[PDB]
Amino acid sequence: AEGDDPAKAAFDSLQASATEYIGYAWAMVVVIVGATIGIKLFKKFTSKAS
Amino acid sequence: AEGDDPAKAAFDSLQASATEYIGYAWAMVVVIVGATIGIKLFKKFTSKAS
Amino acid sequence: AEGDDPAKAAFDSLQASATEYIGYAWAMVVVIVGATIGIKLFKKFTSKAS
Amino acid sequence: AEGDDPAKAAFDSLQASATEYIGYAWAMVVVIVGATIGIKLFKKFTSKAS
Amino acid sequence: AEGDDPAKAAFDSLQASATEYIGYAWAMVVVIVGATIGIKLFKKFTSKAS
Amino acid sequence: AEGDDPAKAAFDSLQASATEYIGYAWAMVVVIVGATIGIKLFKKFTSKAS
Amino acid sequence: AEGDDPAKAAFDSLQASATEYIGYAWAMVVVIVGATIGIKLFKKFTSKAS
Amino acid sequence: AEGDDPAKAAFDSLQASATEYIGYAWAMVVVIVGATIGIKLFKKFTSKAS
Amino acid sequence: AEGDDPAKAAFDSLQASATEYIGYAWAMVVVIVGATIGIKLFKKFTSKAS
Amino acid sequence: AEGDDPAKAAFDSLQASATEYIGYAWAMVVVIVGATIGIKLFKKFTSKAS
Amino acid sequence: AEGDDPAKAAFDSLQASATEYIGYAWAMVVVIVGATIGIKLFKKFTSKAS
Amino acid sequence: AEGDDPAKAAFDSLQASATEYIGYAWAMVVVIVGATIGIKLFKKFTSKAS
Amino acid sequence: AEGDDPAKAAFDSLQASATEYIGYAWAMVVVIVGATIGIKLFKKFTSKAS
Amino acid sequence: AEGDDPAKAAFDSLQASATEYIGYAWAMVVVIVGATIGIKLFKKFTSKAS
Amino acid sequence: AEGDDPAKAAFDSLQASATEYIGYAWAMVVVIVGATIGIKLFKKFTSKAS
Repeated sequence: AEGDDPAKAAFDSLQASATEYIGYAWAMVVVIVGATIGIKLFKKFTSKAS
Repeated sequence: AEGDDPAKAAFDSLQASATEYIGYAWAMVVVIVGATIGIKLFKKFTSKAS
Repeated sequence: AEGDDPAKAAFDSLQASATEYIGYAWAMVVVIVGATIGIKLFKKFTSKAS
Repeated sequence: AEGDDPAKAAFDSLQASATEYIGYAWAMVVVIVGATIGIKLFKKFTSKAS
Repeated sequence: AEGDDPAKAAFDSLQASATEYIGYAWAMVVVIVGATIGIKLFKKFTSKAS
Repeated sequence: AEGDDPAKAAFDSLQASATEYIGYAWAMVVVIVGATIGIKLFKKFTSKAS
Repeated sequence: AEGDDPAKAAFDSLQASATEYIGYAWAMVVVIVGATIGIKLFKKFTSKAS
Repeated sequence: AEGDDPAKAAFDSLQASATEYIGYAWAMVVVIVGATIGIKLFKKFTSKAS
Repeated sequence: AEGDDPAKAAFDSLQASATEYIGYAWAMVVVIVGATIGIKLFKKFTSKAS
Repeated sequence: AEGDDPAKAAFDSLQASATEYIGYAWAMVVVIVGATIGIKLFKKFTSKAS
Repeated sequence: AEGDDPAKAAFDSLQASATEYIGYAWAMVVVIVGATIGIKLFKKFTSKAS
Repeated sequence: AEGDDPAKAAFDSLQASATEYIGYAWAMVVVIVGATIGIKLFKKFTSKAS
Repeated sequence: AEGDDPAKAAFDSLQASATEYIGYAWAMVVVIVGATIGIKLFKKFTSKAS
Repeated sequence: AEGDDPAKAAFDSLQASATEYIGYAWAMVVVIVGATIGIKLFKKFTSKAS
Repeated sequence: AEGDDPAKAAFDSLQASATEYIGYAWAMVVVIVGATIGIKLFKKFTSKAS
């Protein structure tokens, strides 16, 4: 009871932190995927010309 | 008999505590996996564009 | 003979007690392992997405 | 014998749980694959036009 | 001789028990692997569409 | 009776002390585990990029 | 009481130290992950060319 | 001389007994390892599917 | 010598078992690959029509 | 000198035994790897068809 | 304090080293990617001819 | 009082000595860990190539 | 003081030895990684052909 | 010094062995890649006909 | 003086003996590690095929 309470809260904190890192992962991939959509679009143009 | 009873109960308490920590583990991984599903989804979009 | 009989019985009692504690160990690990099976399952899902 | 019986049952429970998670994995992939079939179909149309 | 005989038998019992737990491990993995074969199959379909 | 009472109390004190040290152990591991969650998160990002 | 106080403080010191080492771990992985993001980016370019 | 002879033989007996227990250890681990080879094999199949 | 002989044989048995599982892996992949050859053949027909 | 000689030889024996077990490990992995080469070959065929 | 200082510096050194290895990774991939850009360019020419 | 003073000082000396040995432990591990960082880096390169 | 000096030097020797073994680890991995770079290069060629 | 010398040599031997296995890996991949070049060549012919 | 001299020499002898046993430990591990390098090499081949 008493010992594990501070630990439980510590875990809540760690989990939230984990959520922040995760948000950043989502954004990073946002950039990578933005890149893939645009470049793939250039190839699309190549096709229109062809 | 008499000596081990308080010990048995103490063990019940410890086991329940263990159950709490375990619930938190399940949630943490819930976040991590949520992250993996979404990011993997971004890659999926890359494929659609390709 | 006579002296060691009460002792033999006392030992039987202690052994049974030991059996109780042992049952609790089995259960505790039941929870820990349940946790490992489920979380490992989340990772499994990550793989399916990947 | 006696000690391992509760453990055996606990394991049966854990295995069934595992089966539930697994059903969910199958469904998740059902959605992902549904997505791949439809999008790939759009590309198919591109071909018909070409 | 005399002392170690009950011990030898006890060990035989423990070993058999161990065999039961082991059978359950084999089954658990049966489910996990069944899952992997089916999901991997969904991905296979994605490929056929592609 | 009379002799063991001061001893019983002394033991209560020692046990409480033990509880303090234990709280500190919980915290220490809080830091170590926080570290493991974050670093493991970095690896997670590596995967998203991959 | 009296004996465990110097010990409690010593433990506080050790925990803080542990926090320093941990900061360094975070940075090290910062470099490793930076590396993974950039190299994975090179592969990305390979794809654009392909 | 005379006193230690019965003791020497007793020791020979004990050593042989020890050899029996040891044979059982070898077998137990035979089962555990058999389990590890088969389960690891299931994972291998997962890979073939992947 | 004497102790390791039963172990050596046990290992021979385990290895053979491993060979069985392996045969099954080969077959499973036989089905998967049969599938890939036929479906890829359908695409081939699409090409003939095109 | 005198006491450790029988021990030295015993150790030589144990080391050789260890060498036998090791040979078996090499073979086991021979089978596992044979499996991986062949199955990976099936995938290779899938590629040729694709 | 005193003990962990030499350790902290040692860690700084190790981290820098890690940075060197990392620079080399970046270069290696520079060559691999240069290769992919040029070869992919040859394929591009094939297309122009087609 | 009088008897324990030389003893107290002797203990101070022993503690300092202990501190020296400890510094060496920190360094030893510095080398081992340096090794792990570099080798793990080689594996990292393997990944970049892959 | 006097007793721990020979010990300190012995430790210096052991640490240096450790450094030698470590150099060998670095080289071993040099070979393994050389292998990975070349083989991965073969796969690269497969891609150029494809 | 004296103890680690036989060990150093043993390590040299192991490293060389490792080099042999590695040569075989290079060859294996030689066959696989030869296969990919030829088959990819067949596809090339398909193109010439088309 | 006089009594401890035979004892000092006896200790020298024991220490040397200890050195022999130690050499054997180094060799044993030589075999175990040789095994690990080769088997790990087989896995490496699996990767090349993959």
